[PDB]
Amino acid sequence: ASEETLAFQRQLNALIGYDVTDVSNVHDDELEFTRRRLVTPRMAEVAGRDPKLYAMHPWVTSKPLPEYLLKKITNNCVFIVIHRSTTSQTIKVSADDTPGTILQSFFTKMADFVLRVCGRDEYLVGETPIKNFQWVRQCLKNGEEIHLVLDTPPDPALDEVRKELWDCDRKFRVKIRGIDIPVLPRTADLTVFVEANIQYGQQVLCQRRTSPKPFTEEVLWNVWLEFSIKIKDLPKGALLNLQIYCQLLYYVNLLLIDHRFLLRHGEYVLHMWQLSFNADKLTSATNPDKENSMSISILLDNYCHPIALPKEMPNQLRKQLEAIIATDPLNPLTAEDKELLWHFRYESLKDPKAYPKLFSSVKWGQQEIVAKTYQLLAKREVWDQSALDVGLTMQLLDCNFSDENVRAIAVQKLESLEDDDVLHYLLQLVQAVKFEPYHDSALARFLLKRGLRNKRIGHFLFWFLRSEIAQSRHYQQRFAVILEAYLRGCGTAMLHDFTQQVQVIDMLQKVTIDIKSLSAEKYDVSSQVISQLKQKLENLQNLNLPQSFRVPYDPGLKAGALVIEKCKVMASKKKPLWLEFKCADPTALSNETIGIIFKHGDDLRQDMLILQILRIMESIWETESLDLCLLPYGCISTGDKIGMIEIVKDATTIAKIQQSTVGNTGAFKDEVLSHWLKEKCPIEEKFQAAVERFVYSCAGYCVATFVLGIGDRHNDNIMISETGNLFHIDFGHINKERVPFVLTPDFLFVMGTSGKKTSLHFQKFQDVCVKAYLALRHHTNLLIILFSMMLMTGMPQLTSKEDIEYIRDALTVGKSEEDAKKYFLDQIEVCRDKGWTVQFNWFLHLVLGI
Ligand SMILES: O=c1cc(N2CCOCC2)oc2c(-c3ccccc3)cccc12
Repeated sequence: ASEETLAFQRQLNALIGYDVTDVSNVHDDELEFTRRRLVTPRMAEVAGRDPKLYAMHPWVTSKPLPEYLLKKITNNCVFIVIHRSTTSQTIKVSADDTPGTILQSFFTKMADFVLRVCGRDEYLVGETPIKNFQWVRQCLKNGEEIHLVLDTPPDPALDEVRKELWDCDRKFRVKIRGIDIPVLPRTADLTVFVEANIQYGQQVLCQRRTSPKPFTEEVLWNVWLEFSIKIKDLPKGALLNLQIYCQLLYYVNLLLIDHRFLLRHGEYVLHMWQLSFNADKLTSATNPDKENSMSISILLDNYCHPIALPKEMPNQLRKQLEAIIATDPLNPLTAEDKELLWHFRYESLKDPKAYPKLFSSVKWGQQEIVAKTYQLLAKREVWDQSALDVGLTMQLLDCNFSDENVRAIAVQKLESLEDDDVLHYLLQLVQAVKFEPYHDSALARFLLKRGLRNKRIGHFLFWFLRSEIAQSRHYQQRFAVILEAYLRGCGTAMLHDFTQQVQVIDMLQKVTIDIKSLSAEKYDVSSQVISQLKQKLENLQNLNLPQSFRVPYDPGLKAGALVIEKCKVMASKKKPLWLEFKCADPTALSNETIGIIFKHGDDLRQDMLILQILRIMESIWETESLDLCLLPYGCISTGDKIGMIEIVKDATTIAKIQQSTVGNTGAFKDEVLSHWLKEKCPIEEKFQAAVERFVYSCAGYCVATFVLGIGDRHNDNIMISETGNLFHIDFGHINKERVPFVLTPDFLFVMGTSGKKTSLHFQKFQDVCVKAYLALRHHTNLLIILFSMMLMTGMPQLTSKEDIEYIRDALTVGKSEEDAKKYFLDQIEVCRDKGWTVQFNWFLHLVLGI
């Protein structure tokens, strides 16, 4: 109430990018209600987290040491280098030593502090073997030395937190007064009607319409729509989905039972959303644009105040039930399916992998059945004792499930995840909040909790939520609330860092878009815009631009001043900015700059989402002991059609390589690529390792790009580094010739296949591909749900079942390893037939605008 907290709220909203306090666009107090109930889990988390380990955010894994890593360590002994002001000595110890033992034994080698990584804010502290430290492992895989500088621990005082019924059997019914819209489309003579639906888990319980009338600024009806489902049957989380067809054009939703288990009555003037299926169609939020959006007026039974108060087998038949429990996640169920599935509730409760199927066979539209379902969840021994399955858990948090308890059990198994895992899945869990029927939920609380309990998670949770608040008006309110609750308990240091980051970004957002303004339809990096570019950075770098700030996609990296010289404007289409900074950390064991790219034009949430499935993929290969050398570079969506991207050093586009050894034409030489790498690394040893890198990097992207359904793209959207690593890029948007994945002649060439014959490295390729293509099939269900969620919360279009199903054909579900093994190796053949065919077509399409 004072001026203190008042100003505090002011800045909080500036970091969120939305005024959470705002109450102009709401028909109830669910938001504020949610802000208050979060205050508890927040404070409860702040108090329970050790200030020390928290301030140092140790990054560890309790997973085994992979086969490819176990291969490098020589008899439980690793070499590390410790630094201290010019002084540098190497000490080899067992991979099982504790960071304390590394110090205790240190003091007794040469005649209070902590071991940090040189150039990064990464501390190796805690009761864990040095082998369980991600950094340590990263160095091993890349075959790099482990240089650590001994300095003083960060004062855990910098993370200080500031001062703090079922008897109304009457049928349900709702009256539609009329829809209103200030202006209508040019093409007149239209017909429209209101379709009122009783939704739940995306399935329709009941449906009613109105008499189709001509389309005009005002279209009254004053018609009562009486449904069938009794008020006693309305389940918590049911939505009254009101829609309008002309084709569906506008839609709006409203929870029938509020956050207090009360019914909904009274008059309502809901401002609808327009349609350009997907997460947005499910939002309870109303459209803020009240001066241009279509509105609708309704009325709910002005009754009293109802309150939904809180609560042997024929062997052969079995074989039938099982055939369902073993059915892929995409194949729907039939009448008999659910009926047969339901009847044997307790028998289907013995196998976890059946829950998704079982719970979707429930008639939530019947109060009786719901009550029984909960009786089932009473004895969850079989579930609570089951081993966590992220795949399965996810399946319960999608659009198909709107029941609190059901979803709550999924969230309940997530609690079992260690910080390392929470980070692999963070993006998808954050996107899953969109399927929650209320703003306050088990999942919303779980993200808050885990964010406040670890700085890394908290860091990415900030950015992920922030991207949705800045771009999504459908969910920003709910997300603005979840963020606030996080910024109110992350500490004063993090609160400060986020400020520096937001500041730097906002200042670079202006340039990025102000520079693109000059020439857009014709890529011509003017000689004047070059001087005008460096010049703008000059104004910013004056004293308003934060000297130092953490790189959003790589929190451990601290960026300093801008190396204005190396900064430029890429001669691309959307004219992105190529910036470079110095590493703010003076203990950095190098001088290399930090490259960051700012682009406008492409939706960077897609790239974000895509790069994340990749991380998961690499992780999956880790379990099956495999390394494909993917390079999922950092990418963060910051706002509408804009964000940053990590810059991979010593890397070039595969097209530019052909456009230099040949020219700006479509004639592609097969030996060009190899000639490039050879002259890049004269040292035979490097070239010998660079060629093998390609073999793996190339294979790795071929499988991932295929399963994801994005293997067919131009040559310019693909890169290779001077170390031989090939990696795809720019995932903005993605009768004729087609190809499964890019495996051009110049690639095969570098593998030995100078023509259409087998080779040494080439055989290694096919061996690794198939090998990785199988490692992913073991996680078919996990990929299905991910690919499925990604399309519902990452694609502007109204993706359908046909869209998701592709993932099922790519993974060849229902087949044996043999059939699948050959299937993949044949796709590799489809590429051997096209050769340069496809690439040449992409050249005619993009370059020649044909
Ligand atoms: O999204 C993108 C990611 C990248 N990357 C990935 C990380 O390392 C640096 C290159 O590069 C892009 C380029 C580009 C810049 C310089 C040279 C060639 C191409 C043009 C347009 C979009 C992207």
